[PDB]
Amino acid sequence: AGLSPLAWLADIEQRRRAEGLRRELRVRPPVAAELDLASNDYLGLSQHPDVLDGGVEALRTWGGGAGGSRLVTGNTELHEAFEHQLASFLGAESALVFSSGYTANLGALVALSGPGSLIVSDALSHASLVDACRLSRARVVVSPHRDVDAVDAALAARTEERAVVVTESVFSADGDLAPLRDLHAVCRRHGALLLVDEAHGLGVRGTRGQGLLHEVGLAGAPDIVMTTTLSKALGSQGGAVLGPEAVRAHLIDTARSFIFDTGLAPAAVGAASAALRVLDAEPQRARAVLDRAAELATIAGVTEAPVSAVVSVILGDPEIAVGAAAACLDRGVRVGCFRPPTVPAGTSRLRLAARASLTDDEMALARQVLTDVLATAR
Amino acid sequence: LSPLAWLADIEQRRRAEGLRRELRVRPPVAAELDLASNDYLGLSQHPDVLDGGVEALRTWGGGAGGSRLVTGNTELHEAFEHQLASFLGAESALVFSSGYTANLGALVALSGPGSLIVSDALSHASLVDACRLSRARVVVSPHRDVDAVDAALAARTEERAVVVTESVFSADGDLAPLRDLHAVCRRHGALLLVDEAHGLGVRGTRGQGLLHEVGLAGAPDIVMTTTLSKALGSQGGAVLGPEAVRAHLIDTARSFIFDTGLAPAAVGAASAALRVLDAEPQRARAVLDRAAELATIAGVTEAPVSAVVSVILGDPEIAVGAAAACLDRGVRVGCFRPPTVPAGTSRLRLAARASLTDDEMALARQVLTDVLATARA
Repeated sequence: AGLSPLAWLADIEQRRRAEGLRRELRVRPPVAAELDLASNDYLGLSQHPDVLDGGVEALRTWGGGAGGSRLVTGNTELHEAFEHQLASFLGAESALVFSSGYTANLGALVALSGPGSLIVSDALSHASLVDACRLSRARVVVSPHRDVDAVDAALAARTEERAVVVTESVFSADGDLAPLRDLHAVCRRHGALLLVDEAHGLGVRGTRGQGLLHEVGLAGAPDIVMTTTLSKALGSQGGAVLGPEAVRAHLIDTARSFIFDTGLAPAAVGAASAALRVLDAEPQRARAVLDRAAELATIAGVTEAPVSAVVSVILGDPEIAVGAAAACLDRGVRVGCFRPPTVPAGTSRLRLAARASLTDDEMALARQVLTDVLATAR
Repeated sequence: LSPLAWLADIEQRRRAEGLRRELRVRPPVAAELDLASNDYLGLSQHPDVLDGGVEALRTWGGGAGGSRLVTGNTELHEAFEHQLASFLGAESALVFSSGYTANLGALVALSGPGSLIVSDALSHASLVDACRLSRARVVVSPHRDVDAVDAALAARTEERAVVVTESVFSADGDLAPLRDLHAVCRRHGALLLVDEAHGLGVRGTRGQGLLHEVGLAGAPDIVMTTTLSKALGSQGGAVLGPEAVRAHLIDTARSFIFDTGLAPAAVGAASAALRVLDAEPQRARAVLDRAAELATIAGVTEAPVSAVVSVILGDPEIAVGAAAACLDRGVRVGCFRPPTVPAGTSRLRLAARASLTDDEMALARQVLTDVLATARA
């Protein structure tokens, strides 16, 4: 009877189901029956033939895994060729790929802050960045959403020499845009570093999909470090940290989620290298995902044009919000559903994620389904 | 200029002390005999493993497309999880993007505030990071000290307690006293969490891990973590245990929910490797044999219990020189110095692989005998 030490998991499940928060998995078949407006495969590249070719060619050339840490034997010519390709596309001096976006965020923020330093964090930050702040062992100040003045005051009063301001370029919570130039003006005045996660800007912002930093003209600044994922626009798996040449050499030397991980599979690096090749050659994809989002905003009754791929549809009640998500699926459309604790109380919503590859008949099914489901929920 | 100019001062201090890491670049045709990778079964470049990855890539695409809690959970993910749990003798399995996020997700989600973690002093970095993230009260126990764990559990004020250890420790390659530890957890009502990244494919008569080997597979009070990137030649992590544990991690583990979920190519690769190991249990026995063979070469007196042989040189610069003299003669070996290993214990690491041939061993015998006899004069 080793029942006691795991019996508390049952009480947590009762309480989670009591508040209607218990998350479960659905299982997706290879040929999907239902239109997907819930993934973050923004450019449709996960199943593009070129992307299939890149992963397979890497896989046959290099194997199924890196074989070990990049600090021992896992660093291939493929890894460094992609790092050059990504950095050049993004306008950065250097790039370093991690096994995932989550470990890229842990690795970058922890190694550039650390004990005795200050981190200024946005209150709506992605969980990967909140965990990083906990792991850095730095002193952490959390500012109101996109409150540049709050950032200014926190930096001006710090006794710590080194400070990192952390933010998303395109926020995963709401899809709004970070005030990158203002935030950066505050950092340089205070000698602080600016860390920017462009997981939702890459492939989406910029006229050629190069991210919000590039778009606002901050790409390559000596005091800006960028993180991104390879699993959204670039259709693959992995994380990446980008910035000055010294940052890469620092992460190799001290970032714990880089040294003591096995490092990104070749097939994922090959896949993402092809996907970046397609984006570079078909930059209209970054514009189509923004266009489809706008149509999704109009459909959903959102009056202001979306600046990012994902549309938020504030239903305002959790059971109503979940109810709408379930009715869409039954009608052939898989949509995203955020309820507390993900969003504040009373702001339960659907997320409609645009993809560059959406066709006109698929949008008419989105018009048909979302209109009917939302008009009932309304 | 200001906020990153401090990195140059860190580069000066690190390089002056000879600890500065750099990344070397590997060609598709390796130039050297490789004794530093943890591809224990040689399955990363195996034809079936390559096929399983290519087939997963063509059927499903290059990535999962999102977190498994939204649209990334494929039939392939859940088929490999069933395949793995059956092989391991566990009730359930859940695969992560890496062994590192598996360790964060399982330990943090099963401890949390108001709980107690008893951690082994030689714990892997992914385990150290988890304790920092759990916000539990963390007691670090002396290495494999069952009595200290018992006393720590006996005096605690927290109702829920997790004793965390690796089955095969990454530091030294020794084995955890799992049967003794589990009796103590049972006496005090604690959960036993075991990271089997270096036991999978290595311990057990069929490579099923140390937990399986000692007869503790499937226990209601044992949670297991492992990686898919060592023996199974791929990418990913996995947490295994009772069904309620999988359901809990899906519901609360942040490094599961808010990561994108393992690429199909990695799952297909790993499912193919698990098939070859299942069909070739001799691959597990062979890595211990090759390790023993490497131990005799190196002058190590006790037979290895894991794949990687430690060769203690007690001098940092000597260890660095020995690895360089090995590399220059065509052999890649591991090189560890403080603060990575304890002070006074700078060493080489020689990782055995099931796919090592007797001719590669003859080159290791000649080069290691020559370098080591020079380094221990």
